[PDB]
Amino acid sequence: TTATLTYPFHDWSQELSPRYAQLRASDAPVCPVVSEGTGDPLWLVTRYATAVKLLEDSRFSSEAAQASGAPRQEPVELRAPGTRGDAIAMLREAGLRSVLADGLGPRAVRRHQGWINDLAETLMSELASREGTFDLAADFVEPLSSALVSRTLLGELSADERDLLAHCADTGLRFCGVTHEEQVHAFTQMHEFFLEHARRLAGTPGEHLLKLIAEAPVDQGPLSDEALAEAGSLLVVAGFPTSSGFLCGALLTLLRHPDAVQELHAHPERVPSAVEELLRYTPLSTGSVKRMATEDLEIDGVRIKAGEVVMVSLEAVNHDPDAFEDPDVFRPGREGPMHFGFGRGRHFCPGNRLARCVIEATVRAVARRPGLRLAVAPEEISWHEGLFFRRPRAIPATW
Ligand code: HEM
Ligand SMILES: O=C1N[C@@H](Cc2c[nH]c3ccccc23)C(=O)N2CCC[C@@H]12
Ligand SMILES: O=C1N[C@@H](Cc2c[nH]c3ccccc23)C(=O)N2CCC[C@@H]12
Repeated sequence: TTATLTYPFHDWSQELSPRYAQLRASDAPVCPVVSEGTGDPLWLVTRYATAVKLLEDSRFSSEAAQASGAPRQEPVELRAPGTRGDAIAMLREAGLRSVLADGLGPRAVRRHQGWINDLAETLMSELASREGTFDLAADFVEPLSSALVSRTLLGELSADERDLLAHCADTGLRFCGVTHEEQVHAFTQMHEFFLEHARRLAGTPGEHLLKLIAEAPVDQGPLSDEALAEAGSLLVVAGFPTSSGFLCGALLTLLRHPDAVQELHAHPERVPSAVEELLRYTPLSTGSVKRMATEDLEIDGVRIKAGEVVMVSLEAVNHDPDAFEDPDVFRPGREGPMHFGFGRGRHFCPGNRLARCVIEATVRAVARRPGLRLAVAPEEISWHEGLFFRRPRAIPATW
């Protein structure tokens, strides 16, 4: 341990590291840190106003910060050895410029919102018939996110396939708790799974994104097997632990705020505003979005050299009191500036409409059912240690 902070801050539960607020209030708008996993130098931004400037500046490149050899917070590269790890660009190069936005945008959500809301209701109606303590993680979030992944993303996976992909995601998308080789092997297993099965999965009936990608028109040649497999890996890493982690976290927020839930029960028209406040208030990533300077530049007076990587903690910015009065209060009626739960600028979450859809269905399922409560104190919830995307092991609950 030295005088420069190592990153990340080990805040694996919903309790955000106090270090973020300390850095926000310091005199440095951009703070040098060192990656615990690699020893690489990095910059860290925690103020909302600085983050807006960073994430809207085209001279900072997200893709450059994903390339092999970039200074990085993650201990192992987020790609199988020998692969590009460049899924969005490979789809763009094949001529599939829009298929991601097409399969996740408003028209796609209109196709899926019915069964998603019906399934949220079916799952919660089943819990309403249960005795004693039930687990919202295993018996609500798991089946709902599994259906999302199968029906909207990958196709009809078997339970063995789903468990394999979920294990790969949890093992690879981690700062600690597993060996280096275990993490590299997780990325290899996932890629080889999609080299073997992506064509078959894209051919199963439905409208899942993997099928849309495999069946889409292309400029020049047919989409390569490597590219389709890279698409499968992207959909897993971007859609699976994010959705499962966020839905678990959002449930915990709701259970810890019964007054807010009672309000949503009385005023269902307020549910969309509650979804937005959950995206601000509920922490998800334990790391940061990041961008590489493509040329020497200045941000809030701090000189960044070409090739250096600047991180923004979305959690830190979402809890910035310069942007959100009483930032650590869950306040669905809040009328603050735009939150950072989906990022900002060019790379704003392309799945944001689908995520909002599933979050809303979950909030409505809870709000319609008075009496749901956490069965244990929030400090007794057990958290998976080191995941990029926070997730509790279980959410014990009763009526
Ligand atoms: C509540 C759930 C989710 C949250 C909170 C979330 C959040 C985010 C955020 C903050 C980013 C920006 C990363 C950056 O700026 O570097 C992002 C990007 C992305 N998200 Fe979402 N996401 C969620 C669900 C999903 C789902 C279900 C999909 C389905 C495919 C998805 C697909 C993507 C992709 C492909 C990107 C990368 C965009 C790029 O790098 O240009 N996300 N997400
Ligand atoms: O599409 C990308 N975008 C960014 C951010 C990101 C979005 N979702 C992620 C999930 C895990 C890690 C990073 C991200 C990224 O770092 N990428 C590495 C793997 C996917 C690729
Ligand atoms: O934890 C991470 N977060 C994403 C960005 C992100 C922040 N919040 C998110 C929410 C959903 C998806 C991506 C993000 C990322 O780029 N990473 C590189 C290595 C660690 C990993």
